[PDB]
Formats: sequence, structure tokens, C-alpha cells
Amino acid sequence: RSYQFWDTQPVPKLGEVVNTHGPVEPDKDNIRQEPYTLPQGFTWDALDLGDRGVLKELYTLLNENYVEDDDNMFRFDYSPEFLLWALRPPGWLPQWHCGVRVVSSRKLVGFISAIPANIHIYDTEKKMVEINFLCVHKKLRSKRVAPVLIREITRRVHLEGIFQAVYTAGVVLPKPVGTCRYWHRSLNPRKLIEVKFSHLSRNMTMQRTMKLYRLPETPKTAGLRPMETKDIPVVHQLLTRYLKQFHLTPVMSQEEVEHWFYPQENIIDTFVVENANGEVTDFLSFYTLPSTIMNHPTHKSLKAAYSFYNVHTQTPLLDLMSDALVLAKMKGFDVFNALDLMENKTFLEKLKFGIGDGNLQYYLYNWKCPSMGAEKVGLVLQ
Ligand SMILES: CCCCCCCCCCCCCC(=O)SCCNC(=O)CCNC(=O)[C@H](O)C(C)(C)COP(=O)(O)OP(=O)(O)OC[C@H]1O[C@@H](n2cnc3c(N)ncnc32)[C@H](O)[C@@H]1OP(=O)(O)O
Ligand SMILES: Cc1nn(C)c(C)c1CCOc1cc(F)ccc1-c1ccc2n[nH]c(CN(C)C)c2c1
Ligand SMILES: [Mg+2]
Repeated sequence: RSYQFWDTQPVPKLGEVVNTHGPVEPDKDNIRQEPYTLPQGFTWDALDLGDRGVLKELYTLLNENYVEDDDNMFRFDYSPEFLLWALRPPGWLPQWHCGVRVVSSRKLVGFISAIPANIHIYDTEKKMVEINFLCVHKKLRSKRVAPVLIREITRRVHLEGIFQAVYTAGVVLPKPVGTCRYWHRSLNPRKLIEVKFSHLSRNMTMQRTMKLYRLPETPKTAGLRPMETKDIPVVHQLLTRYLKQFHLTPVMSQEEVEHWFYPQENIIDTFVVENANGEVTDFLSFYTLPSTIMNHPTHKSLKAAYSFYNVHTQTPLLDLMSDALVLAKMKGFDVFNALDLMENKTFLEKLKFGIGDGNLQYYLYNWKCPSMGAEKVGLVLQ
């Protein structure tokens, strides 16, 4: 079609053949000082997420108005402490927690965020931001408020000297650098079929389906244990080495590996394999993100775990992923979710995952390069 806003932006056109690598336009050496204008009656407010009352306003905005699945049955329900993990990693800036309030009532009705990240894209490493948590209240939809939040976070990032971004979305925009399908692995099929996340096969009874997805009570790989503070350097080494094989990846410092992987109950889990010699040789990780089961009288919340970064050097990836499913089931999850990026297609079908119904598209702002297969994408955003 045409894209009234995105056709104005430094991104390649949909259908554009890209053979080159580099910025769409130059670094700016004068940047707009004034904020963009919202519609009348709304104002900007930078949200101090260290204030418990303001963090709870953001939690309510997203709980009521954030991403739903393609059937409008489940809505993400990020916890307040999860939002602090995703929004205050090393190098976060207060002006990059960008809220929109109704002037009279003060109600929070919009948000968008940026966090810094060093990104490796083919043969270039650049300091970028990751854009996430763009949300407009349901009563304000389709009034072109989202382009104002996108231009305003772009301005605030340009003031800090950054001219590229990475972001994901379930919608097609000019122009995906990679396209990933999500898959799911049932852990509690009775509840998944009750809430109609899943359906009972015409060729399987409930008994048989419970048996098909049943898992061992403890993981198979010897020496698996939670990551501890003494493991931060070796997790950093393992991840850095492992990610070199992909074409779009983060470059994390040792402090960022501590932030993104050190376990926090009900937010992030990381388990390392420590061999007979005391050496850590592998790790698996997954984050906790429930979904509200919209308008349902009985079960209110779907407990979902999401595959994060999984690094294998001595344990087969298939066994590490089996370990992850066992652990998730022990921790009371209903479903484990994963995308088809990195080496994930080597295990999805073998471990009984089923393919979902939509795409998570990956995008770069102000960076032209060839698109890549899902197997070459090595970056996961919450
Ligand atoms: C150098 C620094 C650069 C930094 C910035 C880099 C770019 C960052 C970009 C943002 C990365 C976000 C990453 C995440 O957080 S992905 C998660 C996005 N959030 C949700 O899906 C939550 C539920 N939905 C909503 O809250 C609203 O429907 C949103 C806010 C998504 C759109 O609000 P609304 O439905 O009321 O629409 P509008 O009338 O105001 O605006 C319509 C225009 O908006 C374009 N649109 C729709 N959805 C998206 C989307 N997910 N990314 C980018 N553009 C989007 C659309 O094609 C149209 O443009 P054009 O077709 O006319 O051209
Ligand atoms: C369950 C369920 N609850 N909901 C609300 C959806 C979209 C599902 C389907 C599974 O979706 C997934 C399953 C995966 F294994 C990985 C990712 C997603 C997914 C899909 C669309 C998204 N849009 N914004 C984000 C947030 N962030 C990455 C920018 C999304 C995350
Ligand atoms: Mg709008």
C-alpha cells in the first residue's frame, strides 16, 4: 500500500532491493530542541519508574492496552518488577521513558521507550537503541498518536548522538530485516484447551494429549544448576563466542550480562551446566511473561515462559531445550514459547512445539542492509 508516516522515514521501502550496507541518511549535527506537539488536551511526561505509584500507572496502562494475540483472546501482562528489568538496564536514561498524560485528569494514556544497546549487524558494530513498549490507550486508537510518540523518542535519542535503532513488531512496516515465526510447547494441556489457547485434536483423546506432552519430573543433563554471581564472566564469554555465527546480535558488556541473565524469581531464569571438572560449558535462559485471558470467567491468567538465549558447547541443544521445558513445567508454567530464530528450528518439531499464527518482524531504523533468514537473527527483545 502507501505508509503515510513510514514513507517519510529513513528506512528502505517495502520491495526495495538492498545490496549495500550503511545509513539511510547522515548523522545530524543540529537536532530539533522542542518536543513534537500532541493533540489538544494531552501532554508529555517522563515517567520515573523508581516511583512505585508511577510504575504502577505504567503497569495498568500496559495491562489494559498492550499487545493482544491475533484472535483478541490474550493480552500481555508484564509485571511491575519485570518492567523495571526491561526498562532500567545499564545506561537507561530518564528522558527515554516517554509517557503521554491527559492534562486535566493526569490519566496515563500513551508510552514509548528506548534503552541503549550495542548491535552487531553483518560486519558493523554500532551503538543503537532498542525501541519497545509503544502503547496508545484503546480509546485513543487510530488518531495518529503513534507517529508522534515515534518522532518524539527519535528526537530524544538523536540528542544523545545515536542515529540507528532496532525494534520488533507483529505488523509489516517498511522494511523487515528478518521475519520470525513464533511456536508454542504445551506444558499444561488441560488448562490450554479450557481457555482455548489450544484445541483438542479430533484424532486424540484428552488422555492421549496429556500423555503426549508429559515431561520428566527433573531435568536430564548432569550438573545443571541456577546461574550464580561467580558464573557472570563465563556466561559472558560463552554468549559472546556463540553469537558470532549470527548476523544481527547484541554485544553485551559483563555488566549487561549480569543484568540480563542473573536470576530474578518470576522475571528471568538462567541455568548453567557445570561439568565433572567444575567448568561451565552451556546455559539456557527464559523469561516470565503471563497473558491476561480476556473476559474469561474462570481462569484469569496464562503462565507463559519465553525462550531467551540458549548457548551450547558440550550439551546438545536438543537436550538443553528439553531441560528448559522440564524446568518451566516444574515452576508452574502452562506453555513455553519460542521463535524460529538462531538454531531454534533444529529442535522445535522434535520437542513437540506447534507453530503459531503470526510473525514477529525485526527492523532497523536508518540502516540499509540485505535481509536475512530467521536462522541468522540472534537478538531477542522482551
Ligand atoms: C535513531 C532513533 C530512532 C528511534 C525510533 C525507531 C522506530 C521505532 C518504531 C516503533 C517500534 C515499536 C516497537 C513496539 O513496541 S512493538 C509493540 C507495539 N504495541 C502494541 O501493539 C500495543 C497495542 N497497540 C497499540 O497500542 C497501538 O495500536 C499502536 C501504538 C501500536 C499503534 O497506534 P494506533 O493503532 O492508534 O495507530 P495510529 O493511528 O496512532 O498510527 C498509525 C501509524 O502507526 C503505524 N504503526 C502501527 N503499529 C506500529 C508499530 N507496532 N510500530 C511502528 N509503527 C506502527 C502504522 O503502520 C501507521 O503508520 P503509517 O502506516 O501511516 O505509515
Ligand atoms: C500468548 C500470547 N500472548 N500474546 C499477547 C501474544 C501476542 C501471544 C502469542 C505469542 O507471541 C510471541 C511468542 C514468542 F515466542 C515470542 C514473541 C511473541 C510476540 C508476538 C508479537 C509481539 N508484539 N510485541 C511483542 C513484544 N516485544 C517482543 C516487542 C510481541 C511478542
Ligand atoms: Mg492514535
